[PDB]
Amino acid sequence: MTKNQALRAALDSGRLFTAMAAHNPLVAKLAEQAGFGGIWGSGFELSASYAVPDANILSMSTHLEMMRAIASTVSIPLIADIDTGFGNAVNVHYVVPQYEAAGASAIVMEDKTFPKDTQELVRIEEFQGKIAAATAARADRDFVVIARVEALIAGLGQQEAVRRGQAYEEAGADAILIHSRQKTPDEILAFVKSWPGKVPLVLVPTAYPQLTEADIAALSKVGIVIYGNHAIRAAVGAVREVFARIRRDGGIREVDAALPSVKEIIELQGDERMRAVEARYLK
Amino acid sequence: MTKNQALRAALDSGRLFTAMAAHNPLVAKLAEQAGFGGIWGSGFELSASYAVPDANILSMSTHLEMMRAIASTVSIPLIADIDTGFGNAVNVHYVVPQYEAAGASAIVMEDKTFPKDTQELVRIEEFQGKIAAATAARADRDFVVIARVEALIAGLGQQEAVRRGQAYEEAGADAILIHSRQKTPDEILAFVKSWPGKVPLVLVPTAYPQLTEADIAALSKVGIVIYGNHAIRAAVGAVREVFARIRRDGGIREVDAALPSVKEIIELQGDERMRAVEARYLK
Amino acid sequence: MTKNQALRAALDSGRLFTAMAAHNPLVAKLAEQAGFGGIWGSGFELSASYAVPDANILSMSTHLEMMRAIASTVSIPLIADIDTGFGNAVNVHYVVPQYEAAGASAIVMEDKTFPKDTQELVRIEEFQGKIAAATAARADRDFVVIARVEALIAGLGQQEAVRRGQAYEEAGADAILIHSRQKTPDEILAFVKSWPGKVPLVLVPTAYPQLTEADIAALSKVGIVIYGNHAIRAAVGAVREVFARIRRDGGIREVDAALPSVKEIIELQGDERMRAVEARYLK
Amino acid sequence: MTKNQALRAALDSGRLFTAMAAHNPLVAKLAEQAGFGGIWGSGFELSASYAVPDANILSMSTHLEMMRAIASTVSIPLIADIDTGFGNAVNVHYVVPQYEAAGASAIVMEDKTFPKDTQELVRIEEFQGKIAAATAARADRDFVVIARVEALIAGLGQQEAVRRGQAYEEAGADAILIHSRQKTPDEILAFVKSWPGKVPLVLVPTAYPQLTEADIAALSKVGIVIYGNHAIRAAVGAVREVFARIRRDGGIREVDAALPSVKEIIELQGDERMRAVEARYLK
Ligand SMILES: O[C@@H]1[C@@H](O)[C@@H](O)OC[C@H]1O
Ligand SMILES: O[C@@H]1[C@@H](O)[C@@H](O)OC[C@H]1O
Ligand SMILES: O[C@@H]1[C@@H](O)[C@@H](O)OC[C@H]1O
Ligand SMILES: O[C@@H]1[C@@H](O)[C@@H](O)OC[C@H]1O
Ligand SMILES: O=C([O-])C(=O)[O-]
Ligand SMILES: O=C([O-])C(=O)[O-]
Ligand SMILES: O=C([O-])C(=O)[O-]
Ligand SMILES: O=C([O-])C(=O)[O-]
Ligand SMILES: [Cl-]
Ligand SMILES: [Cl-]
Ligand SMILES: [Cl-]
Ligand SMILES: [Cl-]
Ligand SMILES: [Mg+2]
Ligand SMILES: [Mg+2]
Ligand SMILES: [Mg+2]
Ligand SMILES: [Mg+2]
Ligand code: NA
Ligand code: NA
Ligand code: NA
Ligand code: NA
Repeated sequence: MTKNQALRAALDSGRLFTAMAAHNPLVAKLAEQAGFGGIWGSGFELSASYAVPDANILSMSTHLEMMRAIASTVSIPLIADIDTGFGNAVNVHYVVPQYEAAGASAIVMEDKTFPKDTQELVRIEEFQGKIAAATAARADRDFVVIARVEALIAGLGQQEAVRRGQAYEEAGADAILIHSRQKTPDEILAFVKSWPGKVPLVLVPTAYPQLTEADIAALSKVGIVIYGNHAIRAAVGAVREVFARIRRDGGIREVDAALPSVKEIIELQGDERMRAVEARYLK
Repeated sequence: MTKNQALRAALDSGRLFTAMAAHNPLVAKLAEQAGFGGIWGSGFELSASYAVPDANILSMSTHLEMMRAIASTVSIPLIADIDTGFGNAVNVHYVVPQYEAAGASAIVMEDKTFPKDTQELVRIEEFQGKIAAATAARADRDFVVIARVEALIAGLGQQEAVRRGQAYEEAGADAILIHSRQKTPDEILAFVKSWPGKVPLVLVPTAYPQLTEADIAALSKVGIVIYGNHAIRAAVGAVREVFARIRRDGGIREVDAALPSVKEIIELQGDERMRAVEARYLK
Repeated sequence: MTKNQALRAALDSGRLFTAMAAHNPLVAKLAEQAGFGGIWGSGFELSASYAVPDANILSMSTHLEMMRAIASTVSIPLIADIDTGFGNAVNVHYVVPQYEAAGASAIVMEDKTFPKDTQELVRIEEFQGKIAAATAARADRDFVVIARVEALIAGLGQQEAVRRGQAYEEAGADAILIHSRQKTPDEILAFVKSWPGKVPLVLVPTAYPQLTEADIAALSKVGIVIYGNHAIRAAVGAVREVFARIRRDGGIREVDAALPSVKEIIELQGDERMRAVEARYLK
Repeated sequence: MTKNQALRAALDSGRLFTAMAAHNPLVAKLAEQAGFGGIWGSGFELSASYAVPDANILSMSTHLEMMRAIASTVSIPLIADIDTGFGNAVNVHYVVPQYEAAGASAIVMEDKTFPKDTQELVRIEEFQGKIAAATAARADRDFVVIARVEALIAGLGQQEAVRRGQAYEEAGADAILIHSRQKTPDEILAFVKSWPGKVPLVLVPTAYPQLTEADIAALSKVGIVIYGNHAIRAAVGAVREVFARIRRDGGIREVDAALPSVKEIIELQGDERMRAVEARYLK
């Protein structure tokens, strides 16, 4: 079963699929080993690892090559964040095939205008055209196109958010990712209740840690839950703490015992496989 | 004062310079903020972040571009690990100028043969030629060339290790990095005592957490101490733990409070600077 | 004298500076050897060499790395085509320092909106902000910022074209590149006559081969003439012809004599330098 | 029929397959349009386009990404030059899957030692192990592994050249590429006559333009003829000539008529396809 079939099977079966953010292949491997359903190739986490704002500063190829390296490391589906498609429908058309060829099983594209000005969203018809270009360019029909509706964030209201969602589904979107920045999950939950479309919803509840997977499973219309930036946050917290301890203690004497050993990193690099290759082919 | 002058000033002054491993620019920024003297652009940490063995599997350009991204983020000197120079003296000659142009203040090159066979080290004269090619290719004489002696690891003994160190210094090496895999730091300390050369020594005491910076400062001949892989180890430990907690709890309800906030990552991405640029130029 | 000083000296002296398009470093080296004043790092020629449309399909990093490779090969100034700045003023701010660090002595940025819709140009004030962000981000004040006015191409008329030119110069543009698609050079020449600003003009007269350098030197207000796509055209013509001859003749028997020899390519690769490095450092 | 099946079908059918060198996708497209059977992703042509010696100076990723861009442009098989495998059998194992995933239908790997010293070839058994690692790592059994024997160039004689060829075929090589630097094709033809193996031979007769395809078809044992560097030579000759004419004439007045038009380059960039995408999806 291909990774694309696996993703599709999850969406079609009604199971709740979980995806975790990853800013490099090692983190993606740890996510797979932890049991998540898929990897989220987050633009926010990649730009954060590079210490640059998440505002289309990183090159498209830096993200695309990272997607390729992650997909060649894990056996679970990869969902790629392609922001606004790096341009208009023509750019979308040329970019989607490269993400599919890099091994991603899905892309997430949002309806925000690019670049930011001093409208917040692109016209409904313009975005429908971008979604249609994405589904036209894919080679494997199992490849998934997810349209991200930013109407709530833009402060446009629930009625406009549902209208865009329905228009994107009409254009060929396989799932709709709806996002909220409200303090409470009231807004998001009201959208889910009102959602009239046939395709599944995708939530990124980073702003609402109180919404557990059990709470989300209770929402039959949601097919995917994404943990949007927890890997980079976990890494920053531990690195910052270990660096401060080394500088306070003037060394690694107290900190070494608590860290994973060098041998554990070498195993995560796939040393066992390398050992078999060396044993059978280094002659 | 340029980063290269800063590094040189540290070596020449007699202060003990500390450098921390970094596998991406964010980690490098956290190292700078923590107070380390320099960043170590570790090939072991970069290959580990890609989940591939540290055996010249990653492309030279993947490491070189990472060095460029780290140097454009931090204000402290960057020491680049270039393994065996990606070839012979001709390759060294073409590669060193690219690392210098990427912003690194020093390179570390070791005398192991490449690629591994089924001798362990290259001939003394061959390596002298590689060091000479490195110092000939550098543009800024302040740029530092560090020769890494692997004779102890190769099991060749102390006398051969000192002989190579002296031969590399004669060829132009600005510092000698000596490494041991022995369980106890006895071997390393005996080498330091016996070292007759004029240039400073560089230690990577990952195998001896008991050797503190105070213990190393007591070794007048050592000018640099490098923490070789603690960033990737710290990151792996926290990521693996947070991923397991999310999967055990079926969500981020218990884990979110402990993590650095999204706002802290956005500040680390340099949002303040981005805010000034937006305020003054988005019109 | 730095490449940036060289460019500046040309602009300030009143000499007419010539720049030739190059899609790779070899072509750039041939341009230098032929005697041109500078290299034009054409987005049209790079996208053509990749067989993709010149419509922001290539990644910014593919062009930036090509600029780096060209600047490390030639000793004459490189003028980089950065299209619309890969975004708004914030993107311009983050991108310009990378082009300067790659070795380019100037960038050319145009006032077209990106991406294309189904207004043609961005507002005058928005572009002024992008030019100001570019000149604020440069480190070396000798680095040159050239603003390309597309008002004539957009069919907006001469009065609006001059107004934008003056507004961009007010925002800090060091030169104004004005372009025409009219069949005859009447439109372009009328703009030059009317130009009231103090900075030099830049012409890309690809559409008017009848306008010679002597004709352009006669235009005191023009400081740079760029040959926009002749390298890729020359290469396509000869390659296509040699390929057809080989397939017609069933071999290279008739064609080999006319081609430059393998020895000539090896010299262009800088074999002599490589021979000195081998002789002095391979030991 | 996949590109790999197409290549295999050519080798198995007994037809003589022709492959032309290409240093970028545009040249590769022109080769396809001219009628060649396949593209040769020459390391010599790519390093020449970058104005650097063909001595493993370019990064492996620079060549691999170029292979990816060429394969996504042409519909005919691509044969990738991977030099000595970028290391030993372990490196070969990690590299081959990346070339296959980039779209190449075959790789060519030679038995020279890397890097050059002050033996010329690696031991027969070491190379057999590298070939075995290559055929073990490929996913599609149709993917072709070509072993290049440099024994004649090394001055080791015909008997040793045939012995290596047979040993590499025993290790799994699908074809043997044999090369000569002798002035006359006597040496090469004698090798072909003596060749006792079952797999086809591959010739790169750049040094013998007198050996036509008809002469090679007459050699039943040769299954592929590669034109090794004619694209870069043709391009250099025309570019150098057009640049000299522009500088002599002080303009493009005399040269423009002879060049392919801008409209022809735009068609080669695939503008027609872009026009359909714009018409159907830009809304
Ligand atoms: O080879 C893969 C292994 O590394 C892991 O990810 O589990 C599934 C496999 O297909
Ligand atoms: O701009 C730099 C700042 O970001 C930090 O790293 O401290 C020193 C500065 O030069
Ligand atoms: O080294 C350079 C040489 O290669 C050429 O381009 O002419 C000027 C020099 O600075
Ligand atoms: O789409 C391809 C076309 O562009 C050309 O190369 O011929 C064969 C096709 O498969
Ligand atoms: O980048 C992300 O993680 C996102 O878009 O949610
Ligand atoms: O890669 C490293 O960190 C090293 O070489 O010590
Ligand atoms: O790309 C070019 O050559 C241009 O913009 O003129
Ligand atoms: O690089 C080449 O073209 C070769 O190896 O023949
Ligand atoms: Cl990372
Ligand atoms: Cl990374
Ligand atoms: Cl090219
Ligand atoms: Cl190229
Ligand atoms: Mg994102
Ligand atoms: Mg290392
Ligand atoms: Mg352009
Ligand atoms: Mg080659
Ligand atoms: Na990263
Ligand atoms: Na990394
Ligand atoms: Na090119
Ligand atoms: Na090229």
